[PDB]
Amino acid sequence: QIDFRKKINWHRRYRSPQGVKTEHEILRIFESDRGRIINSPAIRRLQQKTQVFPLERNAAVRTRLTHSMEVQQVGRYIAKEILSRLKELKLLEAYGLDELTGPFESIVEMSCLMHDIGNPPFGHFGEAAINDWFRQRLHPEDAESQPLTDDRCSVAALRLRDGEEPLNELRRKIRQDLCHFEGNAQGIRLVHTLMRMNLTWAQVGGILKYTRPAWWRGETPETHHYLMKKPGYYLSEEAYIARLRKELNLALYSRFPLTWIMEAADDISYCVADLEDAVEKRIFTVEQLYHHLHFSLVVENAWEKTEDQFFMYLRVNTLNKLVPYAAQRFIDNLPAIFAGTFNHALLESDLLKLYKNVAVKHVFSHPDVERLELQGYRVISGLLEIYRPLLSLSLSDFTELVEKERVKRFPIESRLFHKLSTRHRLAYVEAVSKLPSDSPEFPLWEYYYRCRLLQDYISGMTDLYAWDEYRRLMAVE
Amino acid sequence: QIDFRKKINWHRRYRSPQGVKTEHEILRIFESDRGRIINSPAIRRLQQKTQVFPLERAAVRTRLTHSMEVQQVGRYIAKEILSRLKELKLLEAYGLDELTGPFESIVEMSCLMHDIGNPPFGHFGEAAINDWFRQRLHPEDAERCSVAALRLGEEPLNELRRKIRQDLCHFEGNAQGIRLVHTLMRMNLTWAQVGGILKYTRPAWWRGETPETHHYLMKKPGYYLSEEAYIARLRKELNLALYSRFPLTWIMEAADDISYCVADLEDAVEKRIFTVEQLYHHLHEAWGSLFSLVVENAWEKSRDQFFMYLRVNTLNKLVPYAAQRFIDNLPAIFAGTFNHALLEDASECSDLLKLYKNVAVKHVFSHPDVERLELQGYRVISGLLEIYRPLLSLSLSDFTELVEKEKRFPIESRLFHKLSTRHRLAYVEAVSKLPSDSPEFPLWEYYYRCRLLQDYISGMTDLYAWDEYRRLMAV
Ligand SMILES: Nc1nc2c(ncn2[C@@H]2O[C@H](COP(=O)(O)OP(=O)(O)OP(=O)(O)O)[C@@H](O)[C@H]2O)c(=O)[nH]1
Ligand SMILES: Nc1nc2c(ncn2[C@@H]2O[C@H](COP(=O)(O)OP(=O)(O)OP(=O)(O)O)[C@@H](O)[C@H]2O)c(=O)[nH]1
Ligand SMILES: [Mn+2]
Ligand SMILES: [Mn+2]
Repeated sequence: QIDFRKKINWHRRYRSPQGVKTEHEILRIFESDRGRIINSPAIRRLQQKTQVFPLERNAAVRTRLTHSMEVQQVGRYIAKEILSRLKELKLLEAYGLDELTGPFESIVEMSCLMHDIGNPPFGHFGEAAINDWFRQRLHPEDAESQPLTDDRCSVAALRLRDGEEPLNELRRKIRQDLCHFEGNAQGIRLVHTLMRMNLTWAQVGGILKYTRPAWWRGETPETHHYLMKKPGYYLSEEAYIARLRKELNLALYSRFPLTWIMEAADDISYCVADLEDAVEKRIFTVEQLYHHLHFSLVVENAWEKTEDQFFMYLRVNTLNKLVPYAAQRFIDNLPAIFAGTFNHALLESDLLKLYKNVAVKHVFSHPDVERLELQGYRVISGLLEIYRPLLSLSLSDFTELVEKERVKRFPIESRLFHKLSTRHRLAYVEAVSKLPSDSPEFPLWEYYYRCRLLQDYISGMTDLYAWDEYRRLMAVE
Repeated sequence: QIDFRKKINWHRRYRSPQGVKTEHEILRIFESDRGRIINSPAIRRLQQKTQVFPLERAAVRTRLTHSMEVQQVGRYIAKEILSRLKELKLLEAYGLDELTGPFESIVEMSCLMHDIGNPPFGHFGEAAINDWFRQRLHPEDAERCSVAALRLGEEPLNELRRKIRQDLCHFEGNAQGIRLVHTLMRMNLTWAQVGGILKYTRPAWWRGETPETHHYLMKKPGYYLSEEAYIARLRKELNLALYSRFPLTWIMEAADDISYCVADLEDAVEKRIFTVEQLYHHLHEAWGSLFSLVVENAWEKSRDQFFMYLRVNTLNKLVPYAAQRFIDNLPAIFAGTFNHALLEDASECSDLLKLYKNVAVKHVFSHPDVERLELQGYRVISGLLEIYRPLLSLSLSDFTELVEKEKRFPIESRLFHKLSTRHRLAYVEAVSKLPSDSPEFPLWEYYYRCRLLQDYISGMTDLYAWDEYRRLMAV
């Protein structure tokens, strides 16, 4: 049976609120989360990360922040609709939402704002660059089978030792997980291990969009084929997610009920924003666009009601038709959505597919846009190659470097090690300290956390900072 | 007597929603406003406009990130006012039982839009505009003016000259915000939403000494001579007395007062002007009291942890105080006549903020880098104005000819085209309305032509204004 008291969990991991709390008391807990997220540097960093078009000095353009802000509005509208409908259906009290009314819309809003928090500089091409670079170091293709003699993996510790070990399973997991960087998973890593935000279990649940472990090697089960689409969390966060699952009464590979809303909100916001920016950047006129789109109720109607006015009314019409649909879909499939087992999105739609198609054919295909995707990949690929010496080091050597911060045998490695943000470096120390040194899997775990350290640093950079750092360290600035 | 149904007005200026509406129907009206504002280019432009420190390559606050943080304080205050009103059983009594959401939504959007009308280099962009216009049409004399039409034998027409001369030298971001949401952006927001962004009630053209009764509300200019008619309708629509403020503005104001410096001290430590320790010391220098309760308490938890707990403590003391102040003075606040802020001087609470202001003034705003940017900004805007001076130099017939057939004026034409269509349209729209036969027609035209230029400049982002200066300087 459906009881949102069981899902909207107002407890925290560390220094947790306990006891019996008033409707107001619980409200203030969730309002504290809002403050944490809004005043977070991780969120301020988004105004420097780019959405589609590069950041200009004529930049009426959207950034990851302005877009995330617009998604937050869609999410609010959807949640507000789900609740207004549930109230009309007299189900609000029946589902336990009568007192958790505000936290419900607040969780959705903050999950929307945070939905792009772990994306790396250059987005899909920053992801590409990281995975491709790590793939060429520790070949995960080789670990799927039995320990091969020509194991291409360069990391001596991570090479599969010849029919000898179940320790080989850790190697498989480490090799695959490190080649499966995903912004979604990095977001969980970031909110927990890195930013140490200490959000409520319910708030963290909302940003777990996928349930596939990064290290996953097989083909996802038919039952959860959709929820396991992309990796949702890393091998480092395995334990955290395992508690989150317990705290939110989630089955294995089940999603948090509210995530379907943030997802739907994201689906609506996807292109419409970027077509508005394409007209601004002058790729085409509002007229030219109306032609490529060429349904009557949304697009034609908005054209009749010039530049800002068309998009203001395209957005309105789109929302006024899609928001109620998503809200209805959610209520209609609430049993499965509640269990976290529902294997579809709220909009599984043709109107959105139309916007996607026009944007793909005439905006994401633009030479300027495709030349930043090429450049971005070069930058991140370069950056990784610059810090390669840290991963090249032996455990004893790297350990020595972490201990007496400045080492004389390694001048370059020391200097590069200091470049890494203290927040990430701390997380390494903290994680590696927890492991038992005597353990045979200790060197395997250390290398994993050392790689994770580097991935954390790079993904943590803003688009511009990564570009600068590349040019500075290339000795061209 | 206090009935928020009368103040939370969900009607629009153009193609207005009409009739009897469900709680849900009214909700969707106010949610449409949110969408309009959030997806507005005027709001996206804020991430390019600077709050204190220059825009670097990143963790620093821009006008947008700050406005976003104010929005949170405003939400917290409004949410408190409503939780308290509910406990007092007054929610139904004040008509707020159904307008519960629009109440917190109006506060939130008025917070995001406080700063929207601010020109490129803030108080220095304001400075540059007013000083430039002051040296053209001397308003001191109307209580030297180069504009032949605007120079004062006799005439009551002279009163328009006085109004035009003072109004043009009294550019204010707050007033520009009203101009921008109405005439320029043409956002078609609800009357209630517009009410929330009218922070001051003084007409820009005002020359006298503000009446003692409204001395505070008339602190700075709240609206221009061009928006006179608009405000007159807004006043009617929101049942506001002359020079009275919208009830909810006191909340956005209080939210703004709290957010003021704390943000910038956090950024000063980031930019490495001082250490958290150095800061704790200067705060001590400036003063079991509120001080121990907020600052000392936050330092103990830490020795980001310091600022996280400074913010929390500050808010947990100030938010309920503001909420209480608002409920306590609700009759006057509702009438719009209340002549104080929610956190006014006397209070120990106000003194905590004054402390943050003092530390930031002495060690942050006084920073050479900060001051360099201020000097530079003034130079840019001053320069930019001087670049477009030829448009204001033109005779009415000549300028009119230019607006019509978009040859004798190559430079003026080209400069006229540089002006954003949105502002140029607003000029045409405004000047078209005026009766040509009228003797005050040339006076009105010049006013709108000047307003056109002020709109263009203030409309620029910090960076765009800097670029445009260097481009037009042929560098
Ligand atoms: N430059 C560029 N941008 C794109 C392209 N396709 C989509 N986008 C934009 O980039 C984003 C890509 O969306 P997703 O792939 O869903 O990104 P995401 O939501 O973080 O990924 P998921 O969370 O896994 O869905 C969208 O928000 C679009 O604005 C493309 O081919 N090129
Ligand atoms: N660079 C700089 N920034 C300052 C200084 N004093 C204040 N600020 C910043 O400017 C912001 C706004 O200051 P105000 O001009 O008083 O307020 P406002 O938001 O423009 O609105 P009103 O007071 O209603 O006109 C503060 O929150 C600070 O971030 C200063 O001397 N230099
Ligand atoms: Mn997105
Ligand atoms: Mn301010």
